[PDB]
This record gives sequence, structure tokens and C-alpha cells, in this order.
Amino acid sequence: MKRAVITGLGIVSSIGNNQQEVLASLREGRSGITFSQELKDSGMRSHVWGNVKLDTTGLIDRKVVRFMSDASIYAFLSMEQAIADAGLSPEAYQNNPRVGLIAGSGGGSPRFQVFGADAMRGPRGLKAVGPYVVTKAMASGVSACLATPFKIHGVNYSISSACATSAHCIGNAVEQIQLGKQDIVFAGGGEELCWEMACEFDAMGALSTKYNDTPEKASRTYDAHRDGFVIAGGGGMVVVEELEHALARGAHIYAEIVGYGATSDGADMVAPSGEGAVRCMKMAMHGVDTPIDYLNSQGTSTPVGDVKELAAIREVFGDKSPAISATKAMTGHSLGAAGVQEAIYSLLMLEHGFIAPSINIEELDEQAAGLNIVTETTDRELTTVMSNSFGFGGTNATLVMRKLK
Amino acid sequence: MKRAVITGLGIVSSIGNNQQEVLASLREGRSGITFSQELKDSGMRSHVWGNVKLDTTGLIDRKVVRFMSDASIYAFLSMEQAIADAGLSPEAYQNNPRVGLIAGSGGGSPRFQVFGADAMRGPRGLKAVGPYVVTKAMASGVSACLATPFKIHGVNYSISSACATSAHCIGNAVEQIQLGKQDIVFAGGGEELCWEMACEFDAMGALSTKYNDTPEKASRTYDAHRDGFVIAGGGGMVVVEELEHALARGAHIYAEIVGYGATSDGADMVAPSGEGAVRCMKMAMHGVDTPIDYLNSQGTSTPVGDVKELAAIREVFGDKSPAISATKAMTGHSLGAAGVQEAIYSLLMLEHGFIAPSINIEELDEQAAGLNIVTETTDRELTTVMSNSFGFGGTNATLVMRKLK
Ligand SMILES: [N+]
Ligand SMILES: [N+]
Repeated sequence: MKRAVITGLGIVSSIGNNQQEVLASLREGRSGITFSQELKDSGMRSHVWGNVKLDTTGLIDRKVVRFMSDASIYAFLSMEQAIADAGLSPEAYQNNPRVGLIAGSGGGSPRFQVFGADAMRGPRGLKAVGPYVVTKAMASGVSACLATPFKIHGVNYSISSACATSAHCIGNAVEQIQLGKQDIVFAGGGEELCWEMACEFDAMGALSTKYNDTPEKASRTYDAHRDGFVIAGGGGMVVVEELEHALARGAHIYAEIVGYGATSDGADMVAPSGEGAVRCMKMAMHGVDTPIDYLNSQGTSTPVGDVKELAAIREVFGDKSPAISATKAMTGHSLGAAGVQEAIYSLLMLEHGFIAPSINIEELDEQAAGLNIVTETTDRELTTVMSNSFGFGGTNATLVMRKLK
Repeated sequence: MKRAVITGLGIVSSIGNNQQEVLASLREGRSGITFSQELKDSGMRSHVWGNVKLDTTGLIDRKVVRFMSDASIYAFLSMEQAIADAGLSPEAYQNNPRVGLIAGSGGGSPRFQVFGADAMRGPRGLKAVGPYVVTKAMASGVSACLATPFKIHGVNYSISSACATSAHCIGNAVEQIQLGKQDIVFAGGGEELCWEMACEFDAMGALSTKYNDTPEKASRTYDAHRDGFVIAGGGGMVVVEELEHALARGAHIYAEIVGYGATSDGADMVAPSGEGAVRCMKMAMHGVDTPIDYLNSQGTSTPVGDVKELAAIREVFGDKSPAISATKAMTGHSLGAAGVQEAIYSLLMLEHGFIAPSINIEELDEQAAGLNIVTETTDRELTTVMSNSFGFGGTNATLVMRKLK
């Protein structure tokens, strides 16, 4: 069947506002985590986050940004970058039935959802709400807010699966290409950063709370003293294109998506089973005869989550343990945006031939001994890489990408 | 490729808590719209809705329902119904890598989103929020809350696309079967009914407000005096299964999904373009050598909305227009659940050989001139039906189902 490759990428993350800034942060093991006065004032125990260091005001047409929440803004900016990076002129992707968009978020917009309710209960009622809350608060906000302005005529919808959200978006994009239904599918996601949603995770005990005085050390995947993830926001978008189409226009190809796994744990609600993850990685490796040179793990930085994934990786590769690093130690967990941003970090490592370090590991977890966890930036010729996205609700996605000759 | 058929269904709507009750309401053109004190007390202009008349108290185990929002509850109950109706037992669908679940909601759970914010802002903070808000508030709540209890091991995620949400879910399930990845995929969705979310649509001027005195007449699709849709809640689930697998176990086959259309308008944020709908319908009809006997249109019952679809239908068929009926006139708009529920209504009509009436039409709009709009329950031998789902963001989905030879 049809082959799918990545020909462009765009990103707005806690460690950079474009792929160049991100590249630098990755090589330097630079943290994007900072202290959040907003989270502290909300009454939360976790006072750190991976915020986007950019004032988006005026970066998007007023008539367009009026319908958007932060998730949409981040994804929109990421898509602009992706389009330019892919070298696509407007005439090349706009008003084209074979060009689509699949992008979502983990929670839509709790901020505007609460805003509407707060305004409605106020002295002005509906007048305070406004006619833009729906497009900001709906779960499909990210796809709706981008498909319209970019004149997308092909597939258009959002996929939601918590931490696996944008990973499933990319995989679904691949499926469209494989089915011969689309030539190009923009895939990715975005996530707003707000106490409204963050407090829900803190109320679960899923967020780090013992390192508020040293924010850059809070996210410490695989460290013996990890205590939860650090919430983050941002966006990302990649251009998934059918091979012949990309080659025909002389597109720059980062890699071919040679594997996509999507499975379900069917066990616990908010706790990885590990078993589902093993099946997910094996599914993504079907037909892939080249070894995995680097694995960008889910690596949430949670006590139980980290160990479950470690076990799954051991079961899948056994003696074939590849280089492993959890970029979340640097970036925080962007939820709905994580899958696409992490695929992008993996693509940058593959393109520039280096492995980003898994930082803040002062004491490697006992259940990690024997694995090749990279803790220092290492230059190496990579050919095949894997990125795992295992999210709450027992939903799993794995992407395997490989360089073309 | 592989063929996909529906072997079971389940539904919880404003006009029936199961397919039997729904079937009864459809034949008599009964309305599920009622006066809502909740919507009035909130300060909204629209005081009518399509509530689910059912006491779900104790219908779901404690340990399971504690993670669910109303959208998940309705979806869960619909899935139980679907499993039984399909003749499936745990040994056949549980812990099975080839059985998946694709279901979502349009807005997740505004109610628990606001609940978490309200509780957090209280003196108790995190303690008042509780550790169950995430699974209720997240956009993937519907898929996560069902996949776990039903021990689903295959694909697991939610698709969101406003009014087309559950229609795209069914289409994606078909794709999984065509790709040979799954033998069975439960597809559908759910939507809660609350002022929290309802006020967003009212502030947008999309909800009917000139009939709060005569609820059962508020929703009046294709009527010259329409003034917005009536918000509704509920759930739906269908069992999508690979043909040979279904025949092998002697399952009851309602129909085969012979067409699935998915397009994008890339024009306006909250207004159909028509151009996109036309392409969507043609996409679903492509390859279908059999004519469409019945069409369950979007029929939102909005001034511009209704006009656009009719024009699109006229453009697709023209002089050869099939029987058309807007079930939302009696059921309302269940948003994320509308796609699967309307697919089910179309299946019941196809299964029992009859056409549901388009109630509340005193004066047919001039736009529906050369079209066959059924306003009375008519008995006919249907073979091929079509269901259109066009939501905000310019996202379109069309399903074509036909009896099996
Ligand atoms: N990852
Ligand atoms: N429909």
C-alpha cells in the first residue's frame, strides 16, 4: 500500500518556539519548567509548569483568533511553521479535497468552559458569555479552528486519548494516506496551560509537589525520588504526506512512518497495565526489520508509570535494549500536545544525529538497571526511532520512524 | 478490502431508553422535548431540551460509575445494549486484541469541568475536587470509561467533531475493519445535558427561544418559522464487525456500511458552506450502485443551516430526490451523540421498513421545493439509507448503509 512520510514540522513548546530553539534546548538538556504563581494562587500543591514563553497577542488575524482557545492558538502557530517548513504554497494545500487535518487536545478548554459558567452566573448573564465560547470549549476546537482558516477541504476532526492524543492523530493521518484517501494530512495537537485543568490532576496526586523551590528539577523521569509529572502546554504539527506525492514535488523528507501501534489496556482507569504497552510497541514494530536506535519514552515521571513502561520496554526488546531518554524531564507533560511534540523531538534527533539526555536522574531507579538510559547528549548516527505515548484511560500509541536513503 | 456490517445497536435518547422504545416514538412521531427548570433558572433564553427520561441510579457498578460523567453513562448503557443485541459474550469480545472501541462526545463534560473549578475555589480546595474529575472532564472520557470496564484490548480513543462526532467514530471503525486491523469495533458516543454547556449555545443565538411555552413544538426543522435547535443529551453505540467474522458466528446483520464520507468546508466557523456537504455525500455514494431510498439529514432546525443542506441535497440528487426526514424535530440535537443515534434511527427504519415523520412543519421552506420531505410515518421497503452529520468547524460526515444481499 501507500507509504507515509513527514515533510514538515512546527512546534510551540516549553523548550522552544520553533524547531531551531527546540534543537538547541535538546542538545543542551535545557529545562523548560518554571515556577507558576498562577498555580500557587489557585490553591494547588504543585507550583511548577512547562509554560510557552511567547506572547501570542496579535500573531493571528483578529477575526480568526476570536474563536480560539490557547490549545488552538499553539496548534495554529505550529501549523504555520509546518507549512513553511514543508515548502507548501497556499495553492498547494488550500481548497484541496485530498488535503486534510487531524488534530486534537486532551481536555479542550477548561478555562473557557469555566468562563462561560462563571459569566452566565454573573449579573450580565448571556451577555457576559459571548458567542465565541462554543468554538473555544468544544473538544474539536483544535481541528475546527485550524481547518477553517487554512482552507482545508479533506478530512477534518479531532482525536482525543489523553497523553496519546496527538500520537493517535499522526497514526490516523497515516491511515488516511494508506487508504489512498488523502495525499497530505496535517496532524498534531495543542493544550492550554491553566490551573482550571491542572488542579484536576493535582487532586489525583499525579503532579509533582516536592520540588517547587527548584522547578527545573521537578520533572525527573526514572529518578528514585520522582513524585509526579509537571504539567505543560503548547502545540505541534507535522505534515504527513504520501511518498510519491512528496518525491514528485521535491519535498524534504525527515522520515517515513514505518510503524504505528494503537492498543487498549482494558484494566485500570488511571494506571498503565504495561501489557497493553507491550502489544502497542510490538504492533508498531511489525515488518520493521531495522533495529530501534533510539526510543523516546512516555516517561511521565510518576512512581508507578515509569516502572510499568520500563518493564514493557524490557519485554519488547529484551537483550536488544535501544538508547532511551525521556524528554519530559526537560519539557514537562504537554498532555494532548505530547505525542506530536515528542515525535518532533525524535525527528530532530534523527535528522541531526544525536540523542537528547534524560535529565535530573540523580539516582537511577533500581528497576531501570541494565537499560541504556542516556543521561548526556550523545552524537550518533540514528536510522530508526520509536516514540511511545501511553495515556490515562488505558489508551496506547507508538510511532516508529525511519530515515530514507 | 474487508467489508463492514452492523451486528448490534444500543441507544439512550430523549425518545427512548432502548431501540424498542425509540422505535415506538419514531413511528408515532413523539417528541422528547420538555420544559427545563434548570435552563430557566440558569438565566437562559431557551427553556426546552431533549432530556433522557431514565433513572440510571444503580445501573452501573459503583467502582465503575465513579469515573463517569453523564456522556459516559449514556454511552456505557448503550454499549451494554449493543453487546447483548449483537449476541456477544465476554469470552468473545473481552481481552481480545482484535476488538476495539471508538466513541466520543462533543464537549466532554462542561458540568464536571465547572464543578472542579467551583470546588477548587472553595475552602476545601483539592479535597473538594476529588480524584475523579479528570476521567469525567477530559475529552476522551467516553472512550476511556468504557474501554476499561469492557476490557477492550484493541483500538481505543475518542474522535470529536461537533455534530459529526459519533458519525466520524463509526466511519473510523469501518476503516479499522477495512485495514484488517480489527474484527469488531464498538462505535458511538454520548453527550451530557446541562446548562453549563447549553448556555454557550444560547449566547451564540443557536438555540430556539420562541416556543418555551410549547416545548414539543420548539424543534421544527424545515419550518419557515424555525428559530434555532433544541439541545439534547443521550448516547448511542453500534457494533461494527468484519463481514466474514459476522457470518461465521451467525450474527444478526442490520446492514453493511457501503459508504463513508468525511470532508471539510474550510470556510466559516459556525455556518455550513454546502460545498463541503455536497462533496461529503458524493464521497459516501461513490461506488454504491443502489439508489438512496431514505435520507436522515442534519436538519438542525436553524434558519441558515437548514437552507444550506437542502441546497446541497438538491445539488447531489436534483430531480431524483430520496425520502427525507429530520428526526431532530422530535428528538432534538444531542450533539456528539447525534451521529450514532441518527445512524440507529436510520437502521431501525431500514430494519422495520418505514419512514419517520418530520414533525412540526406547518409551512415548508421554499428551499425544499423539489424535494421529498416526509411529514407522516410512511411504510416502505427501504434498502439503502443515508445519514448526514454536519457540525461546526465545517466538519462533515456521511454514512450510507445498505441491507446485505
Ligand atoms: N514519547
Ligand atoms: N442525520
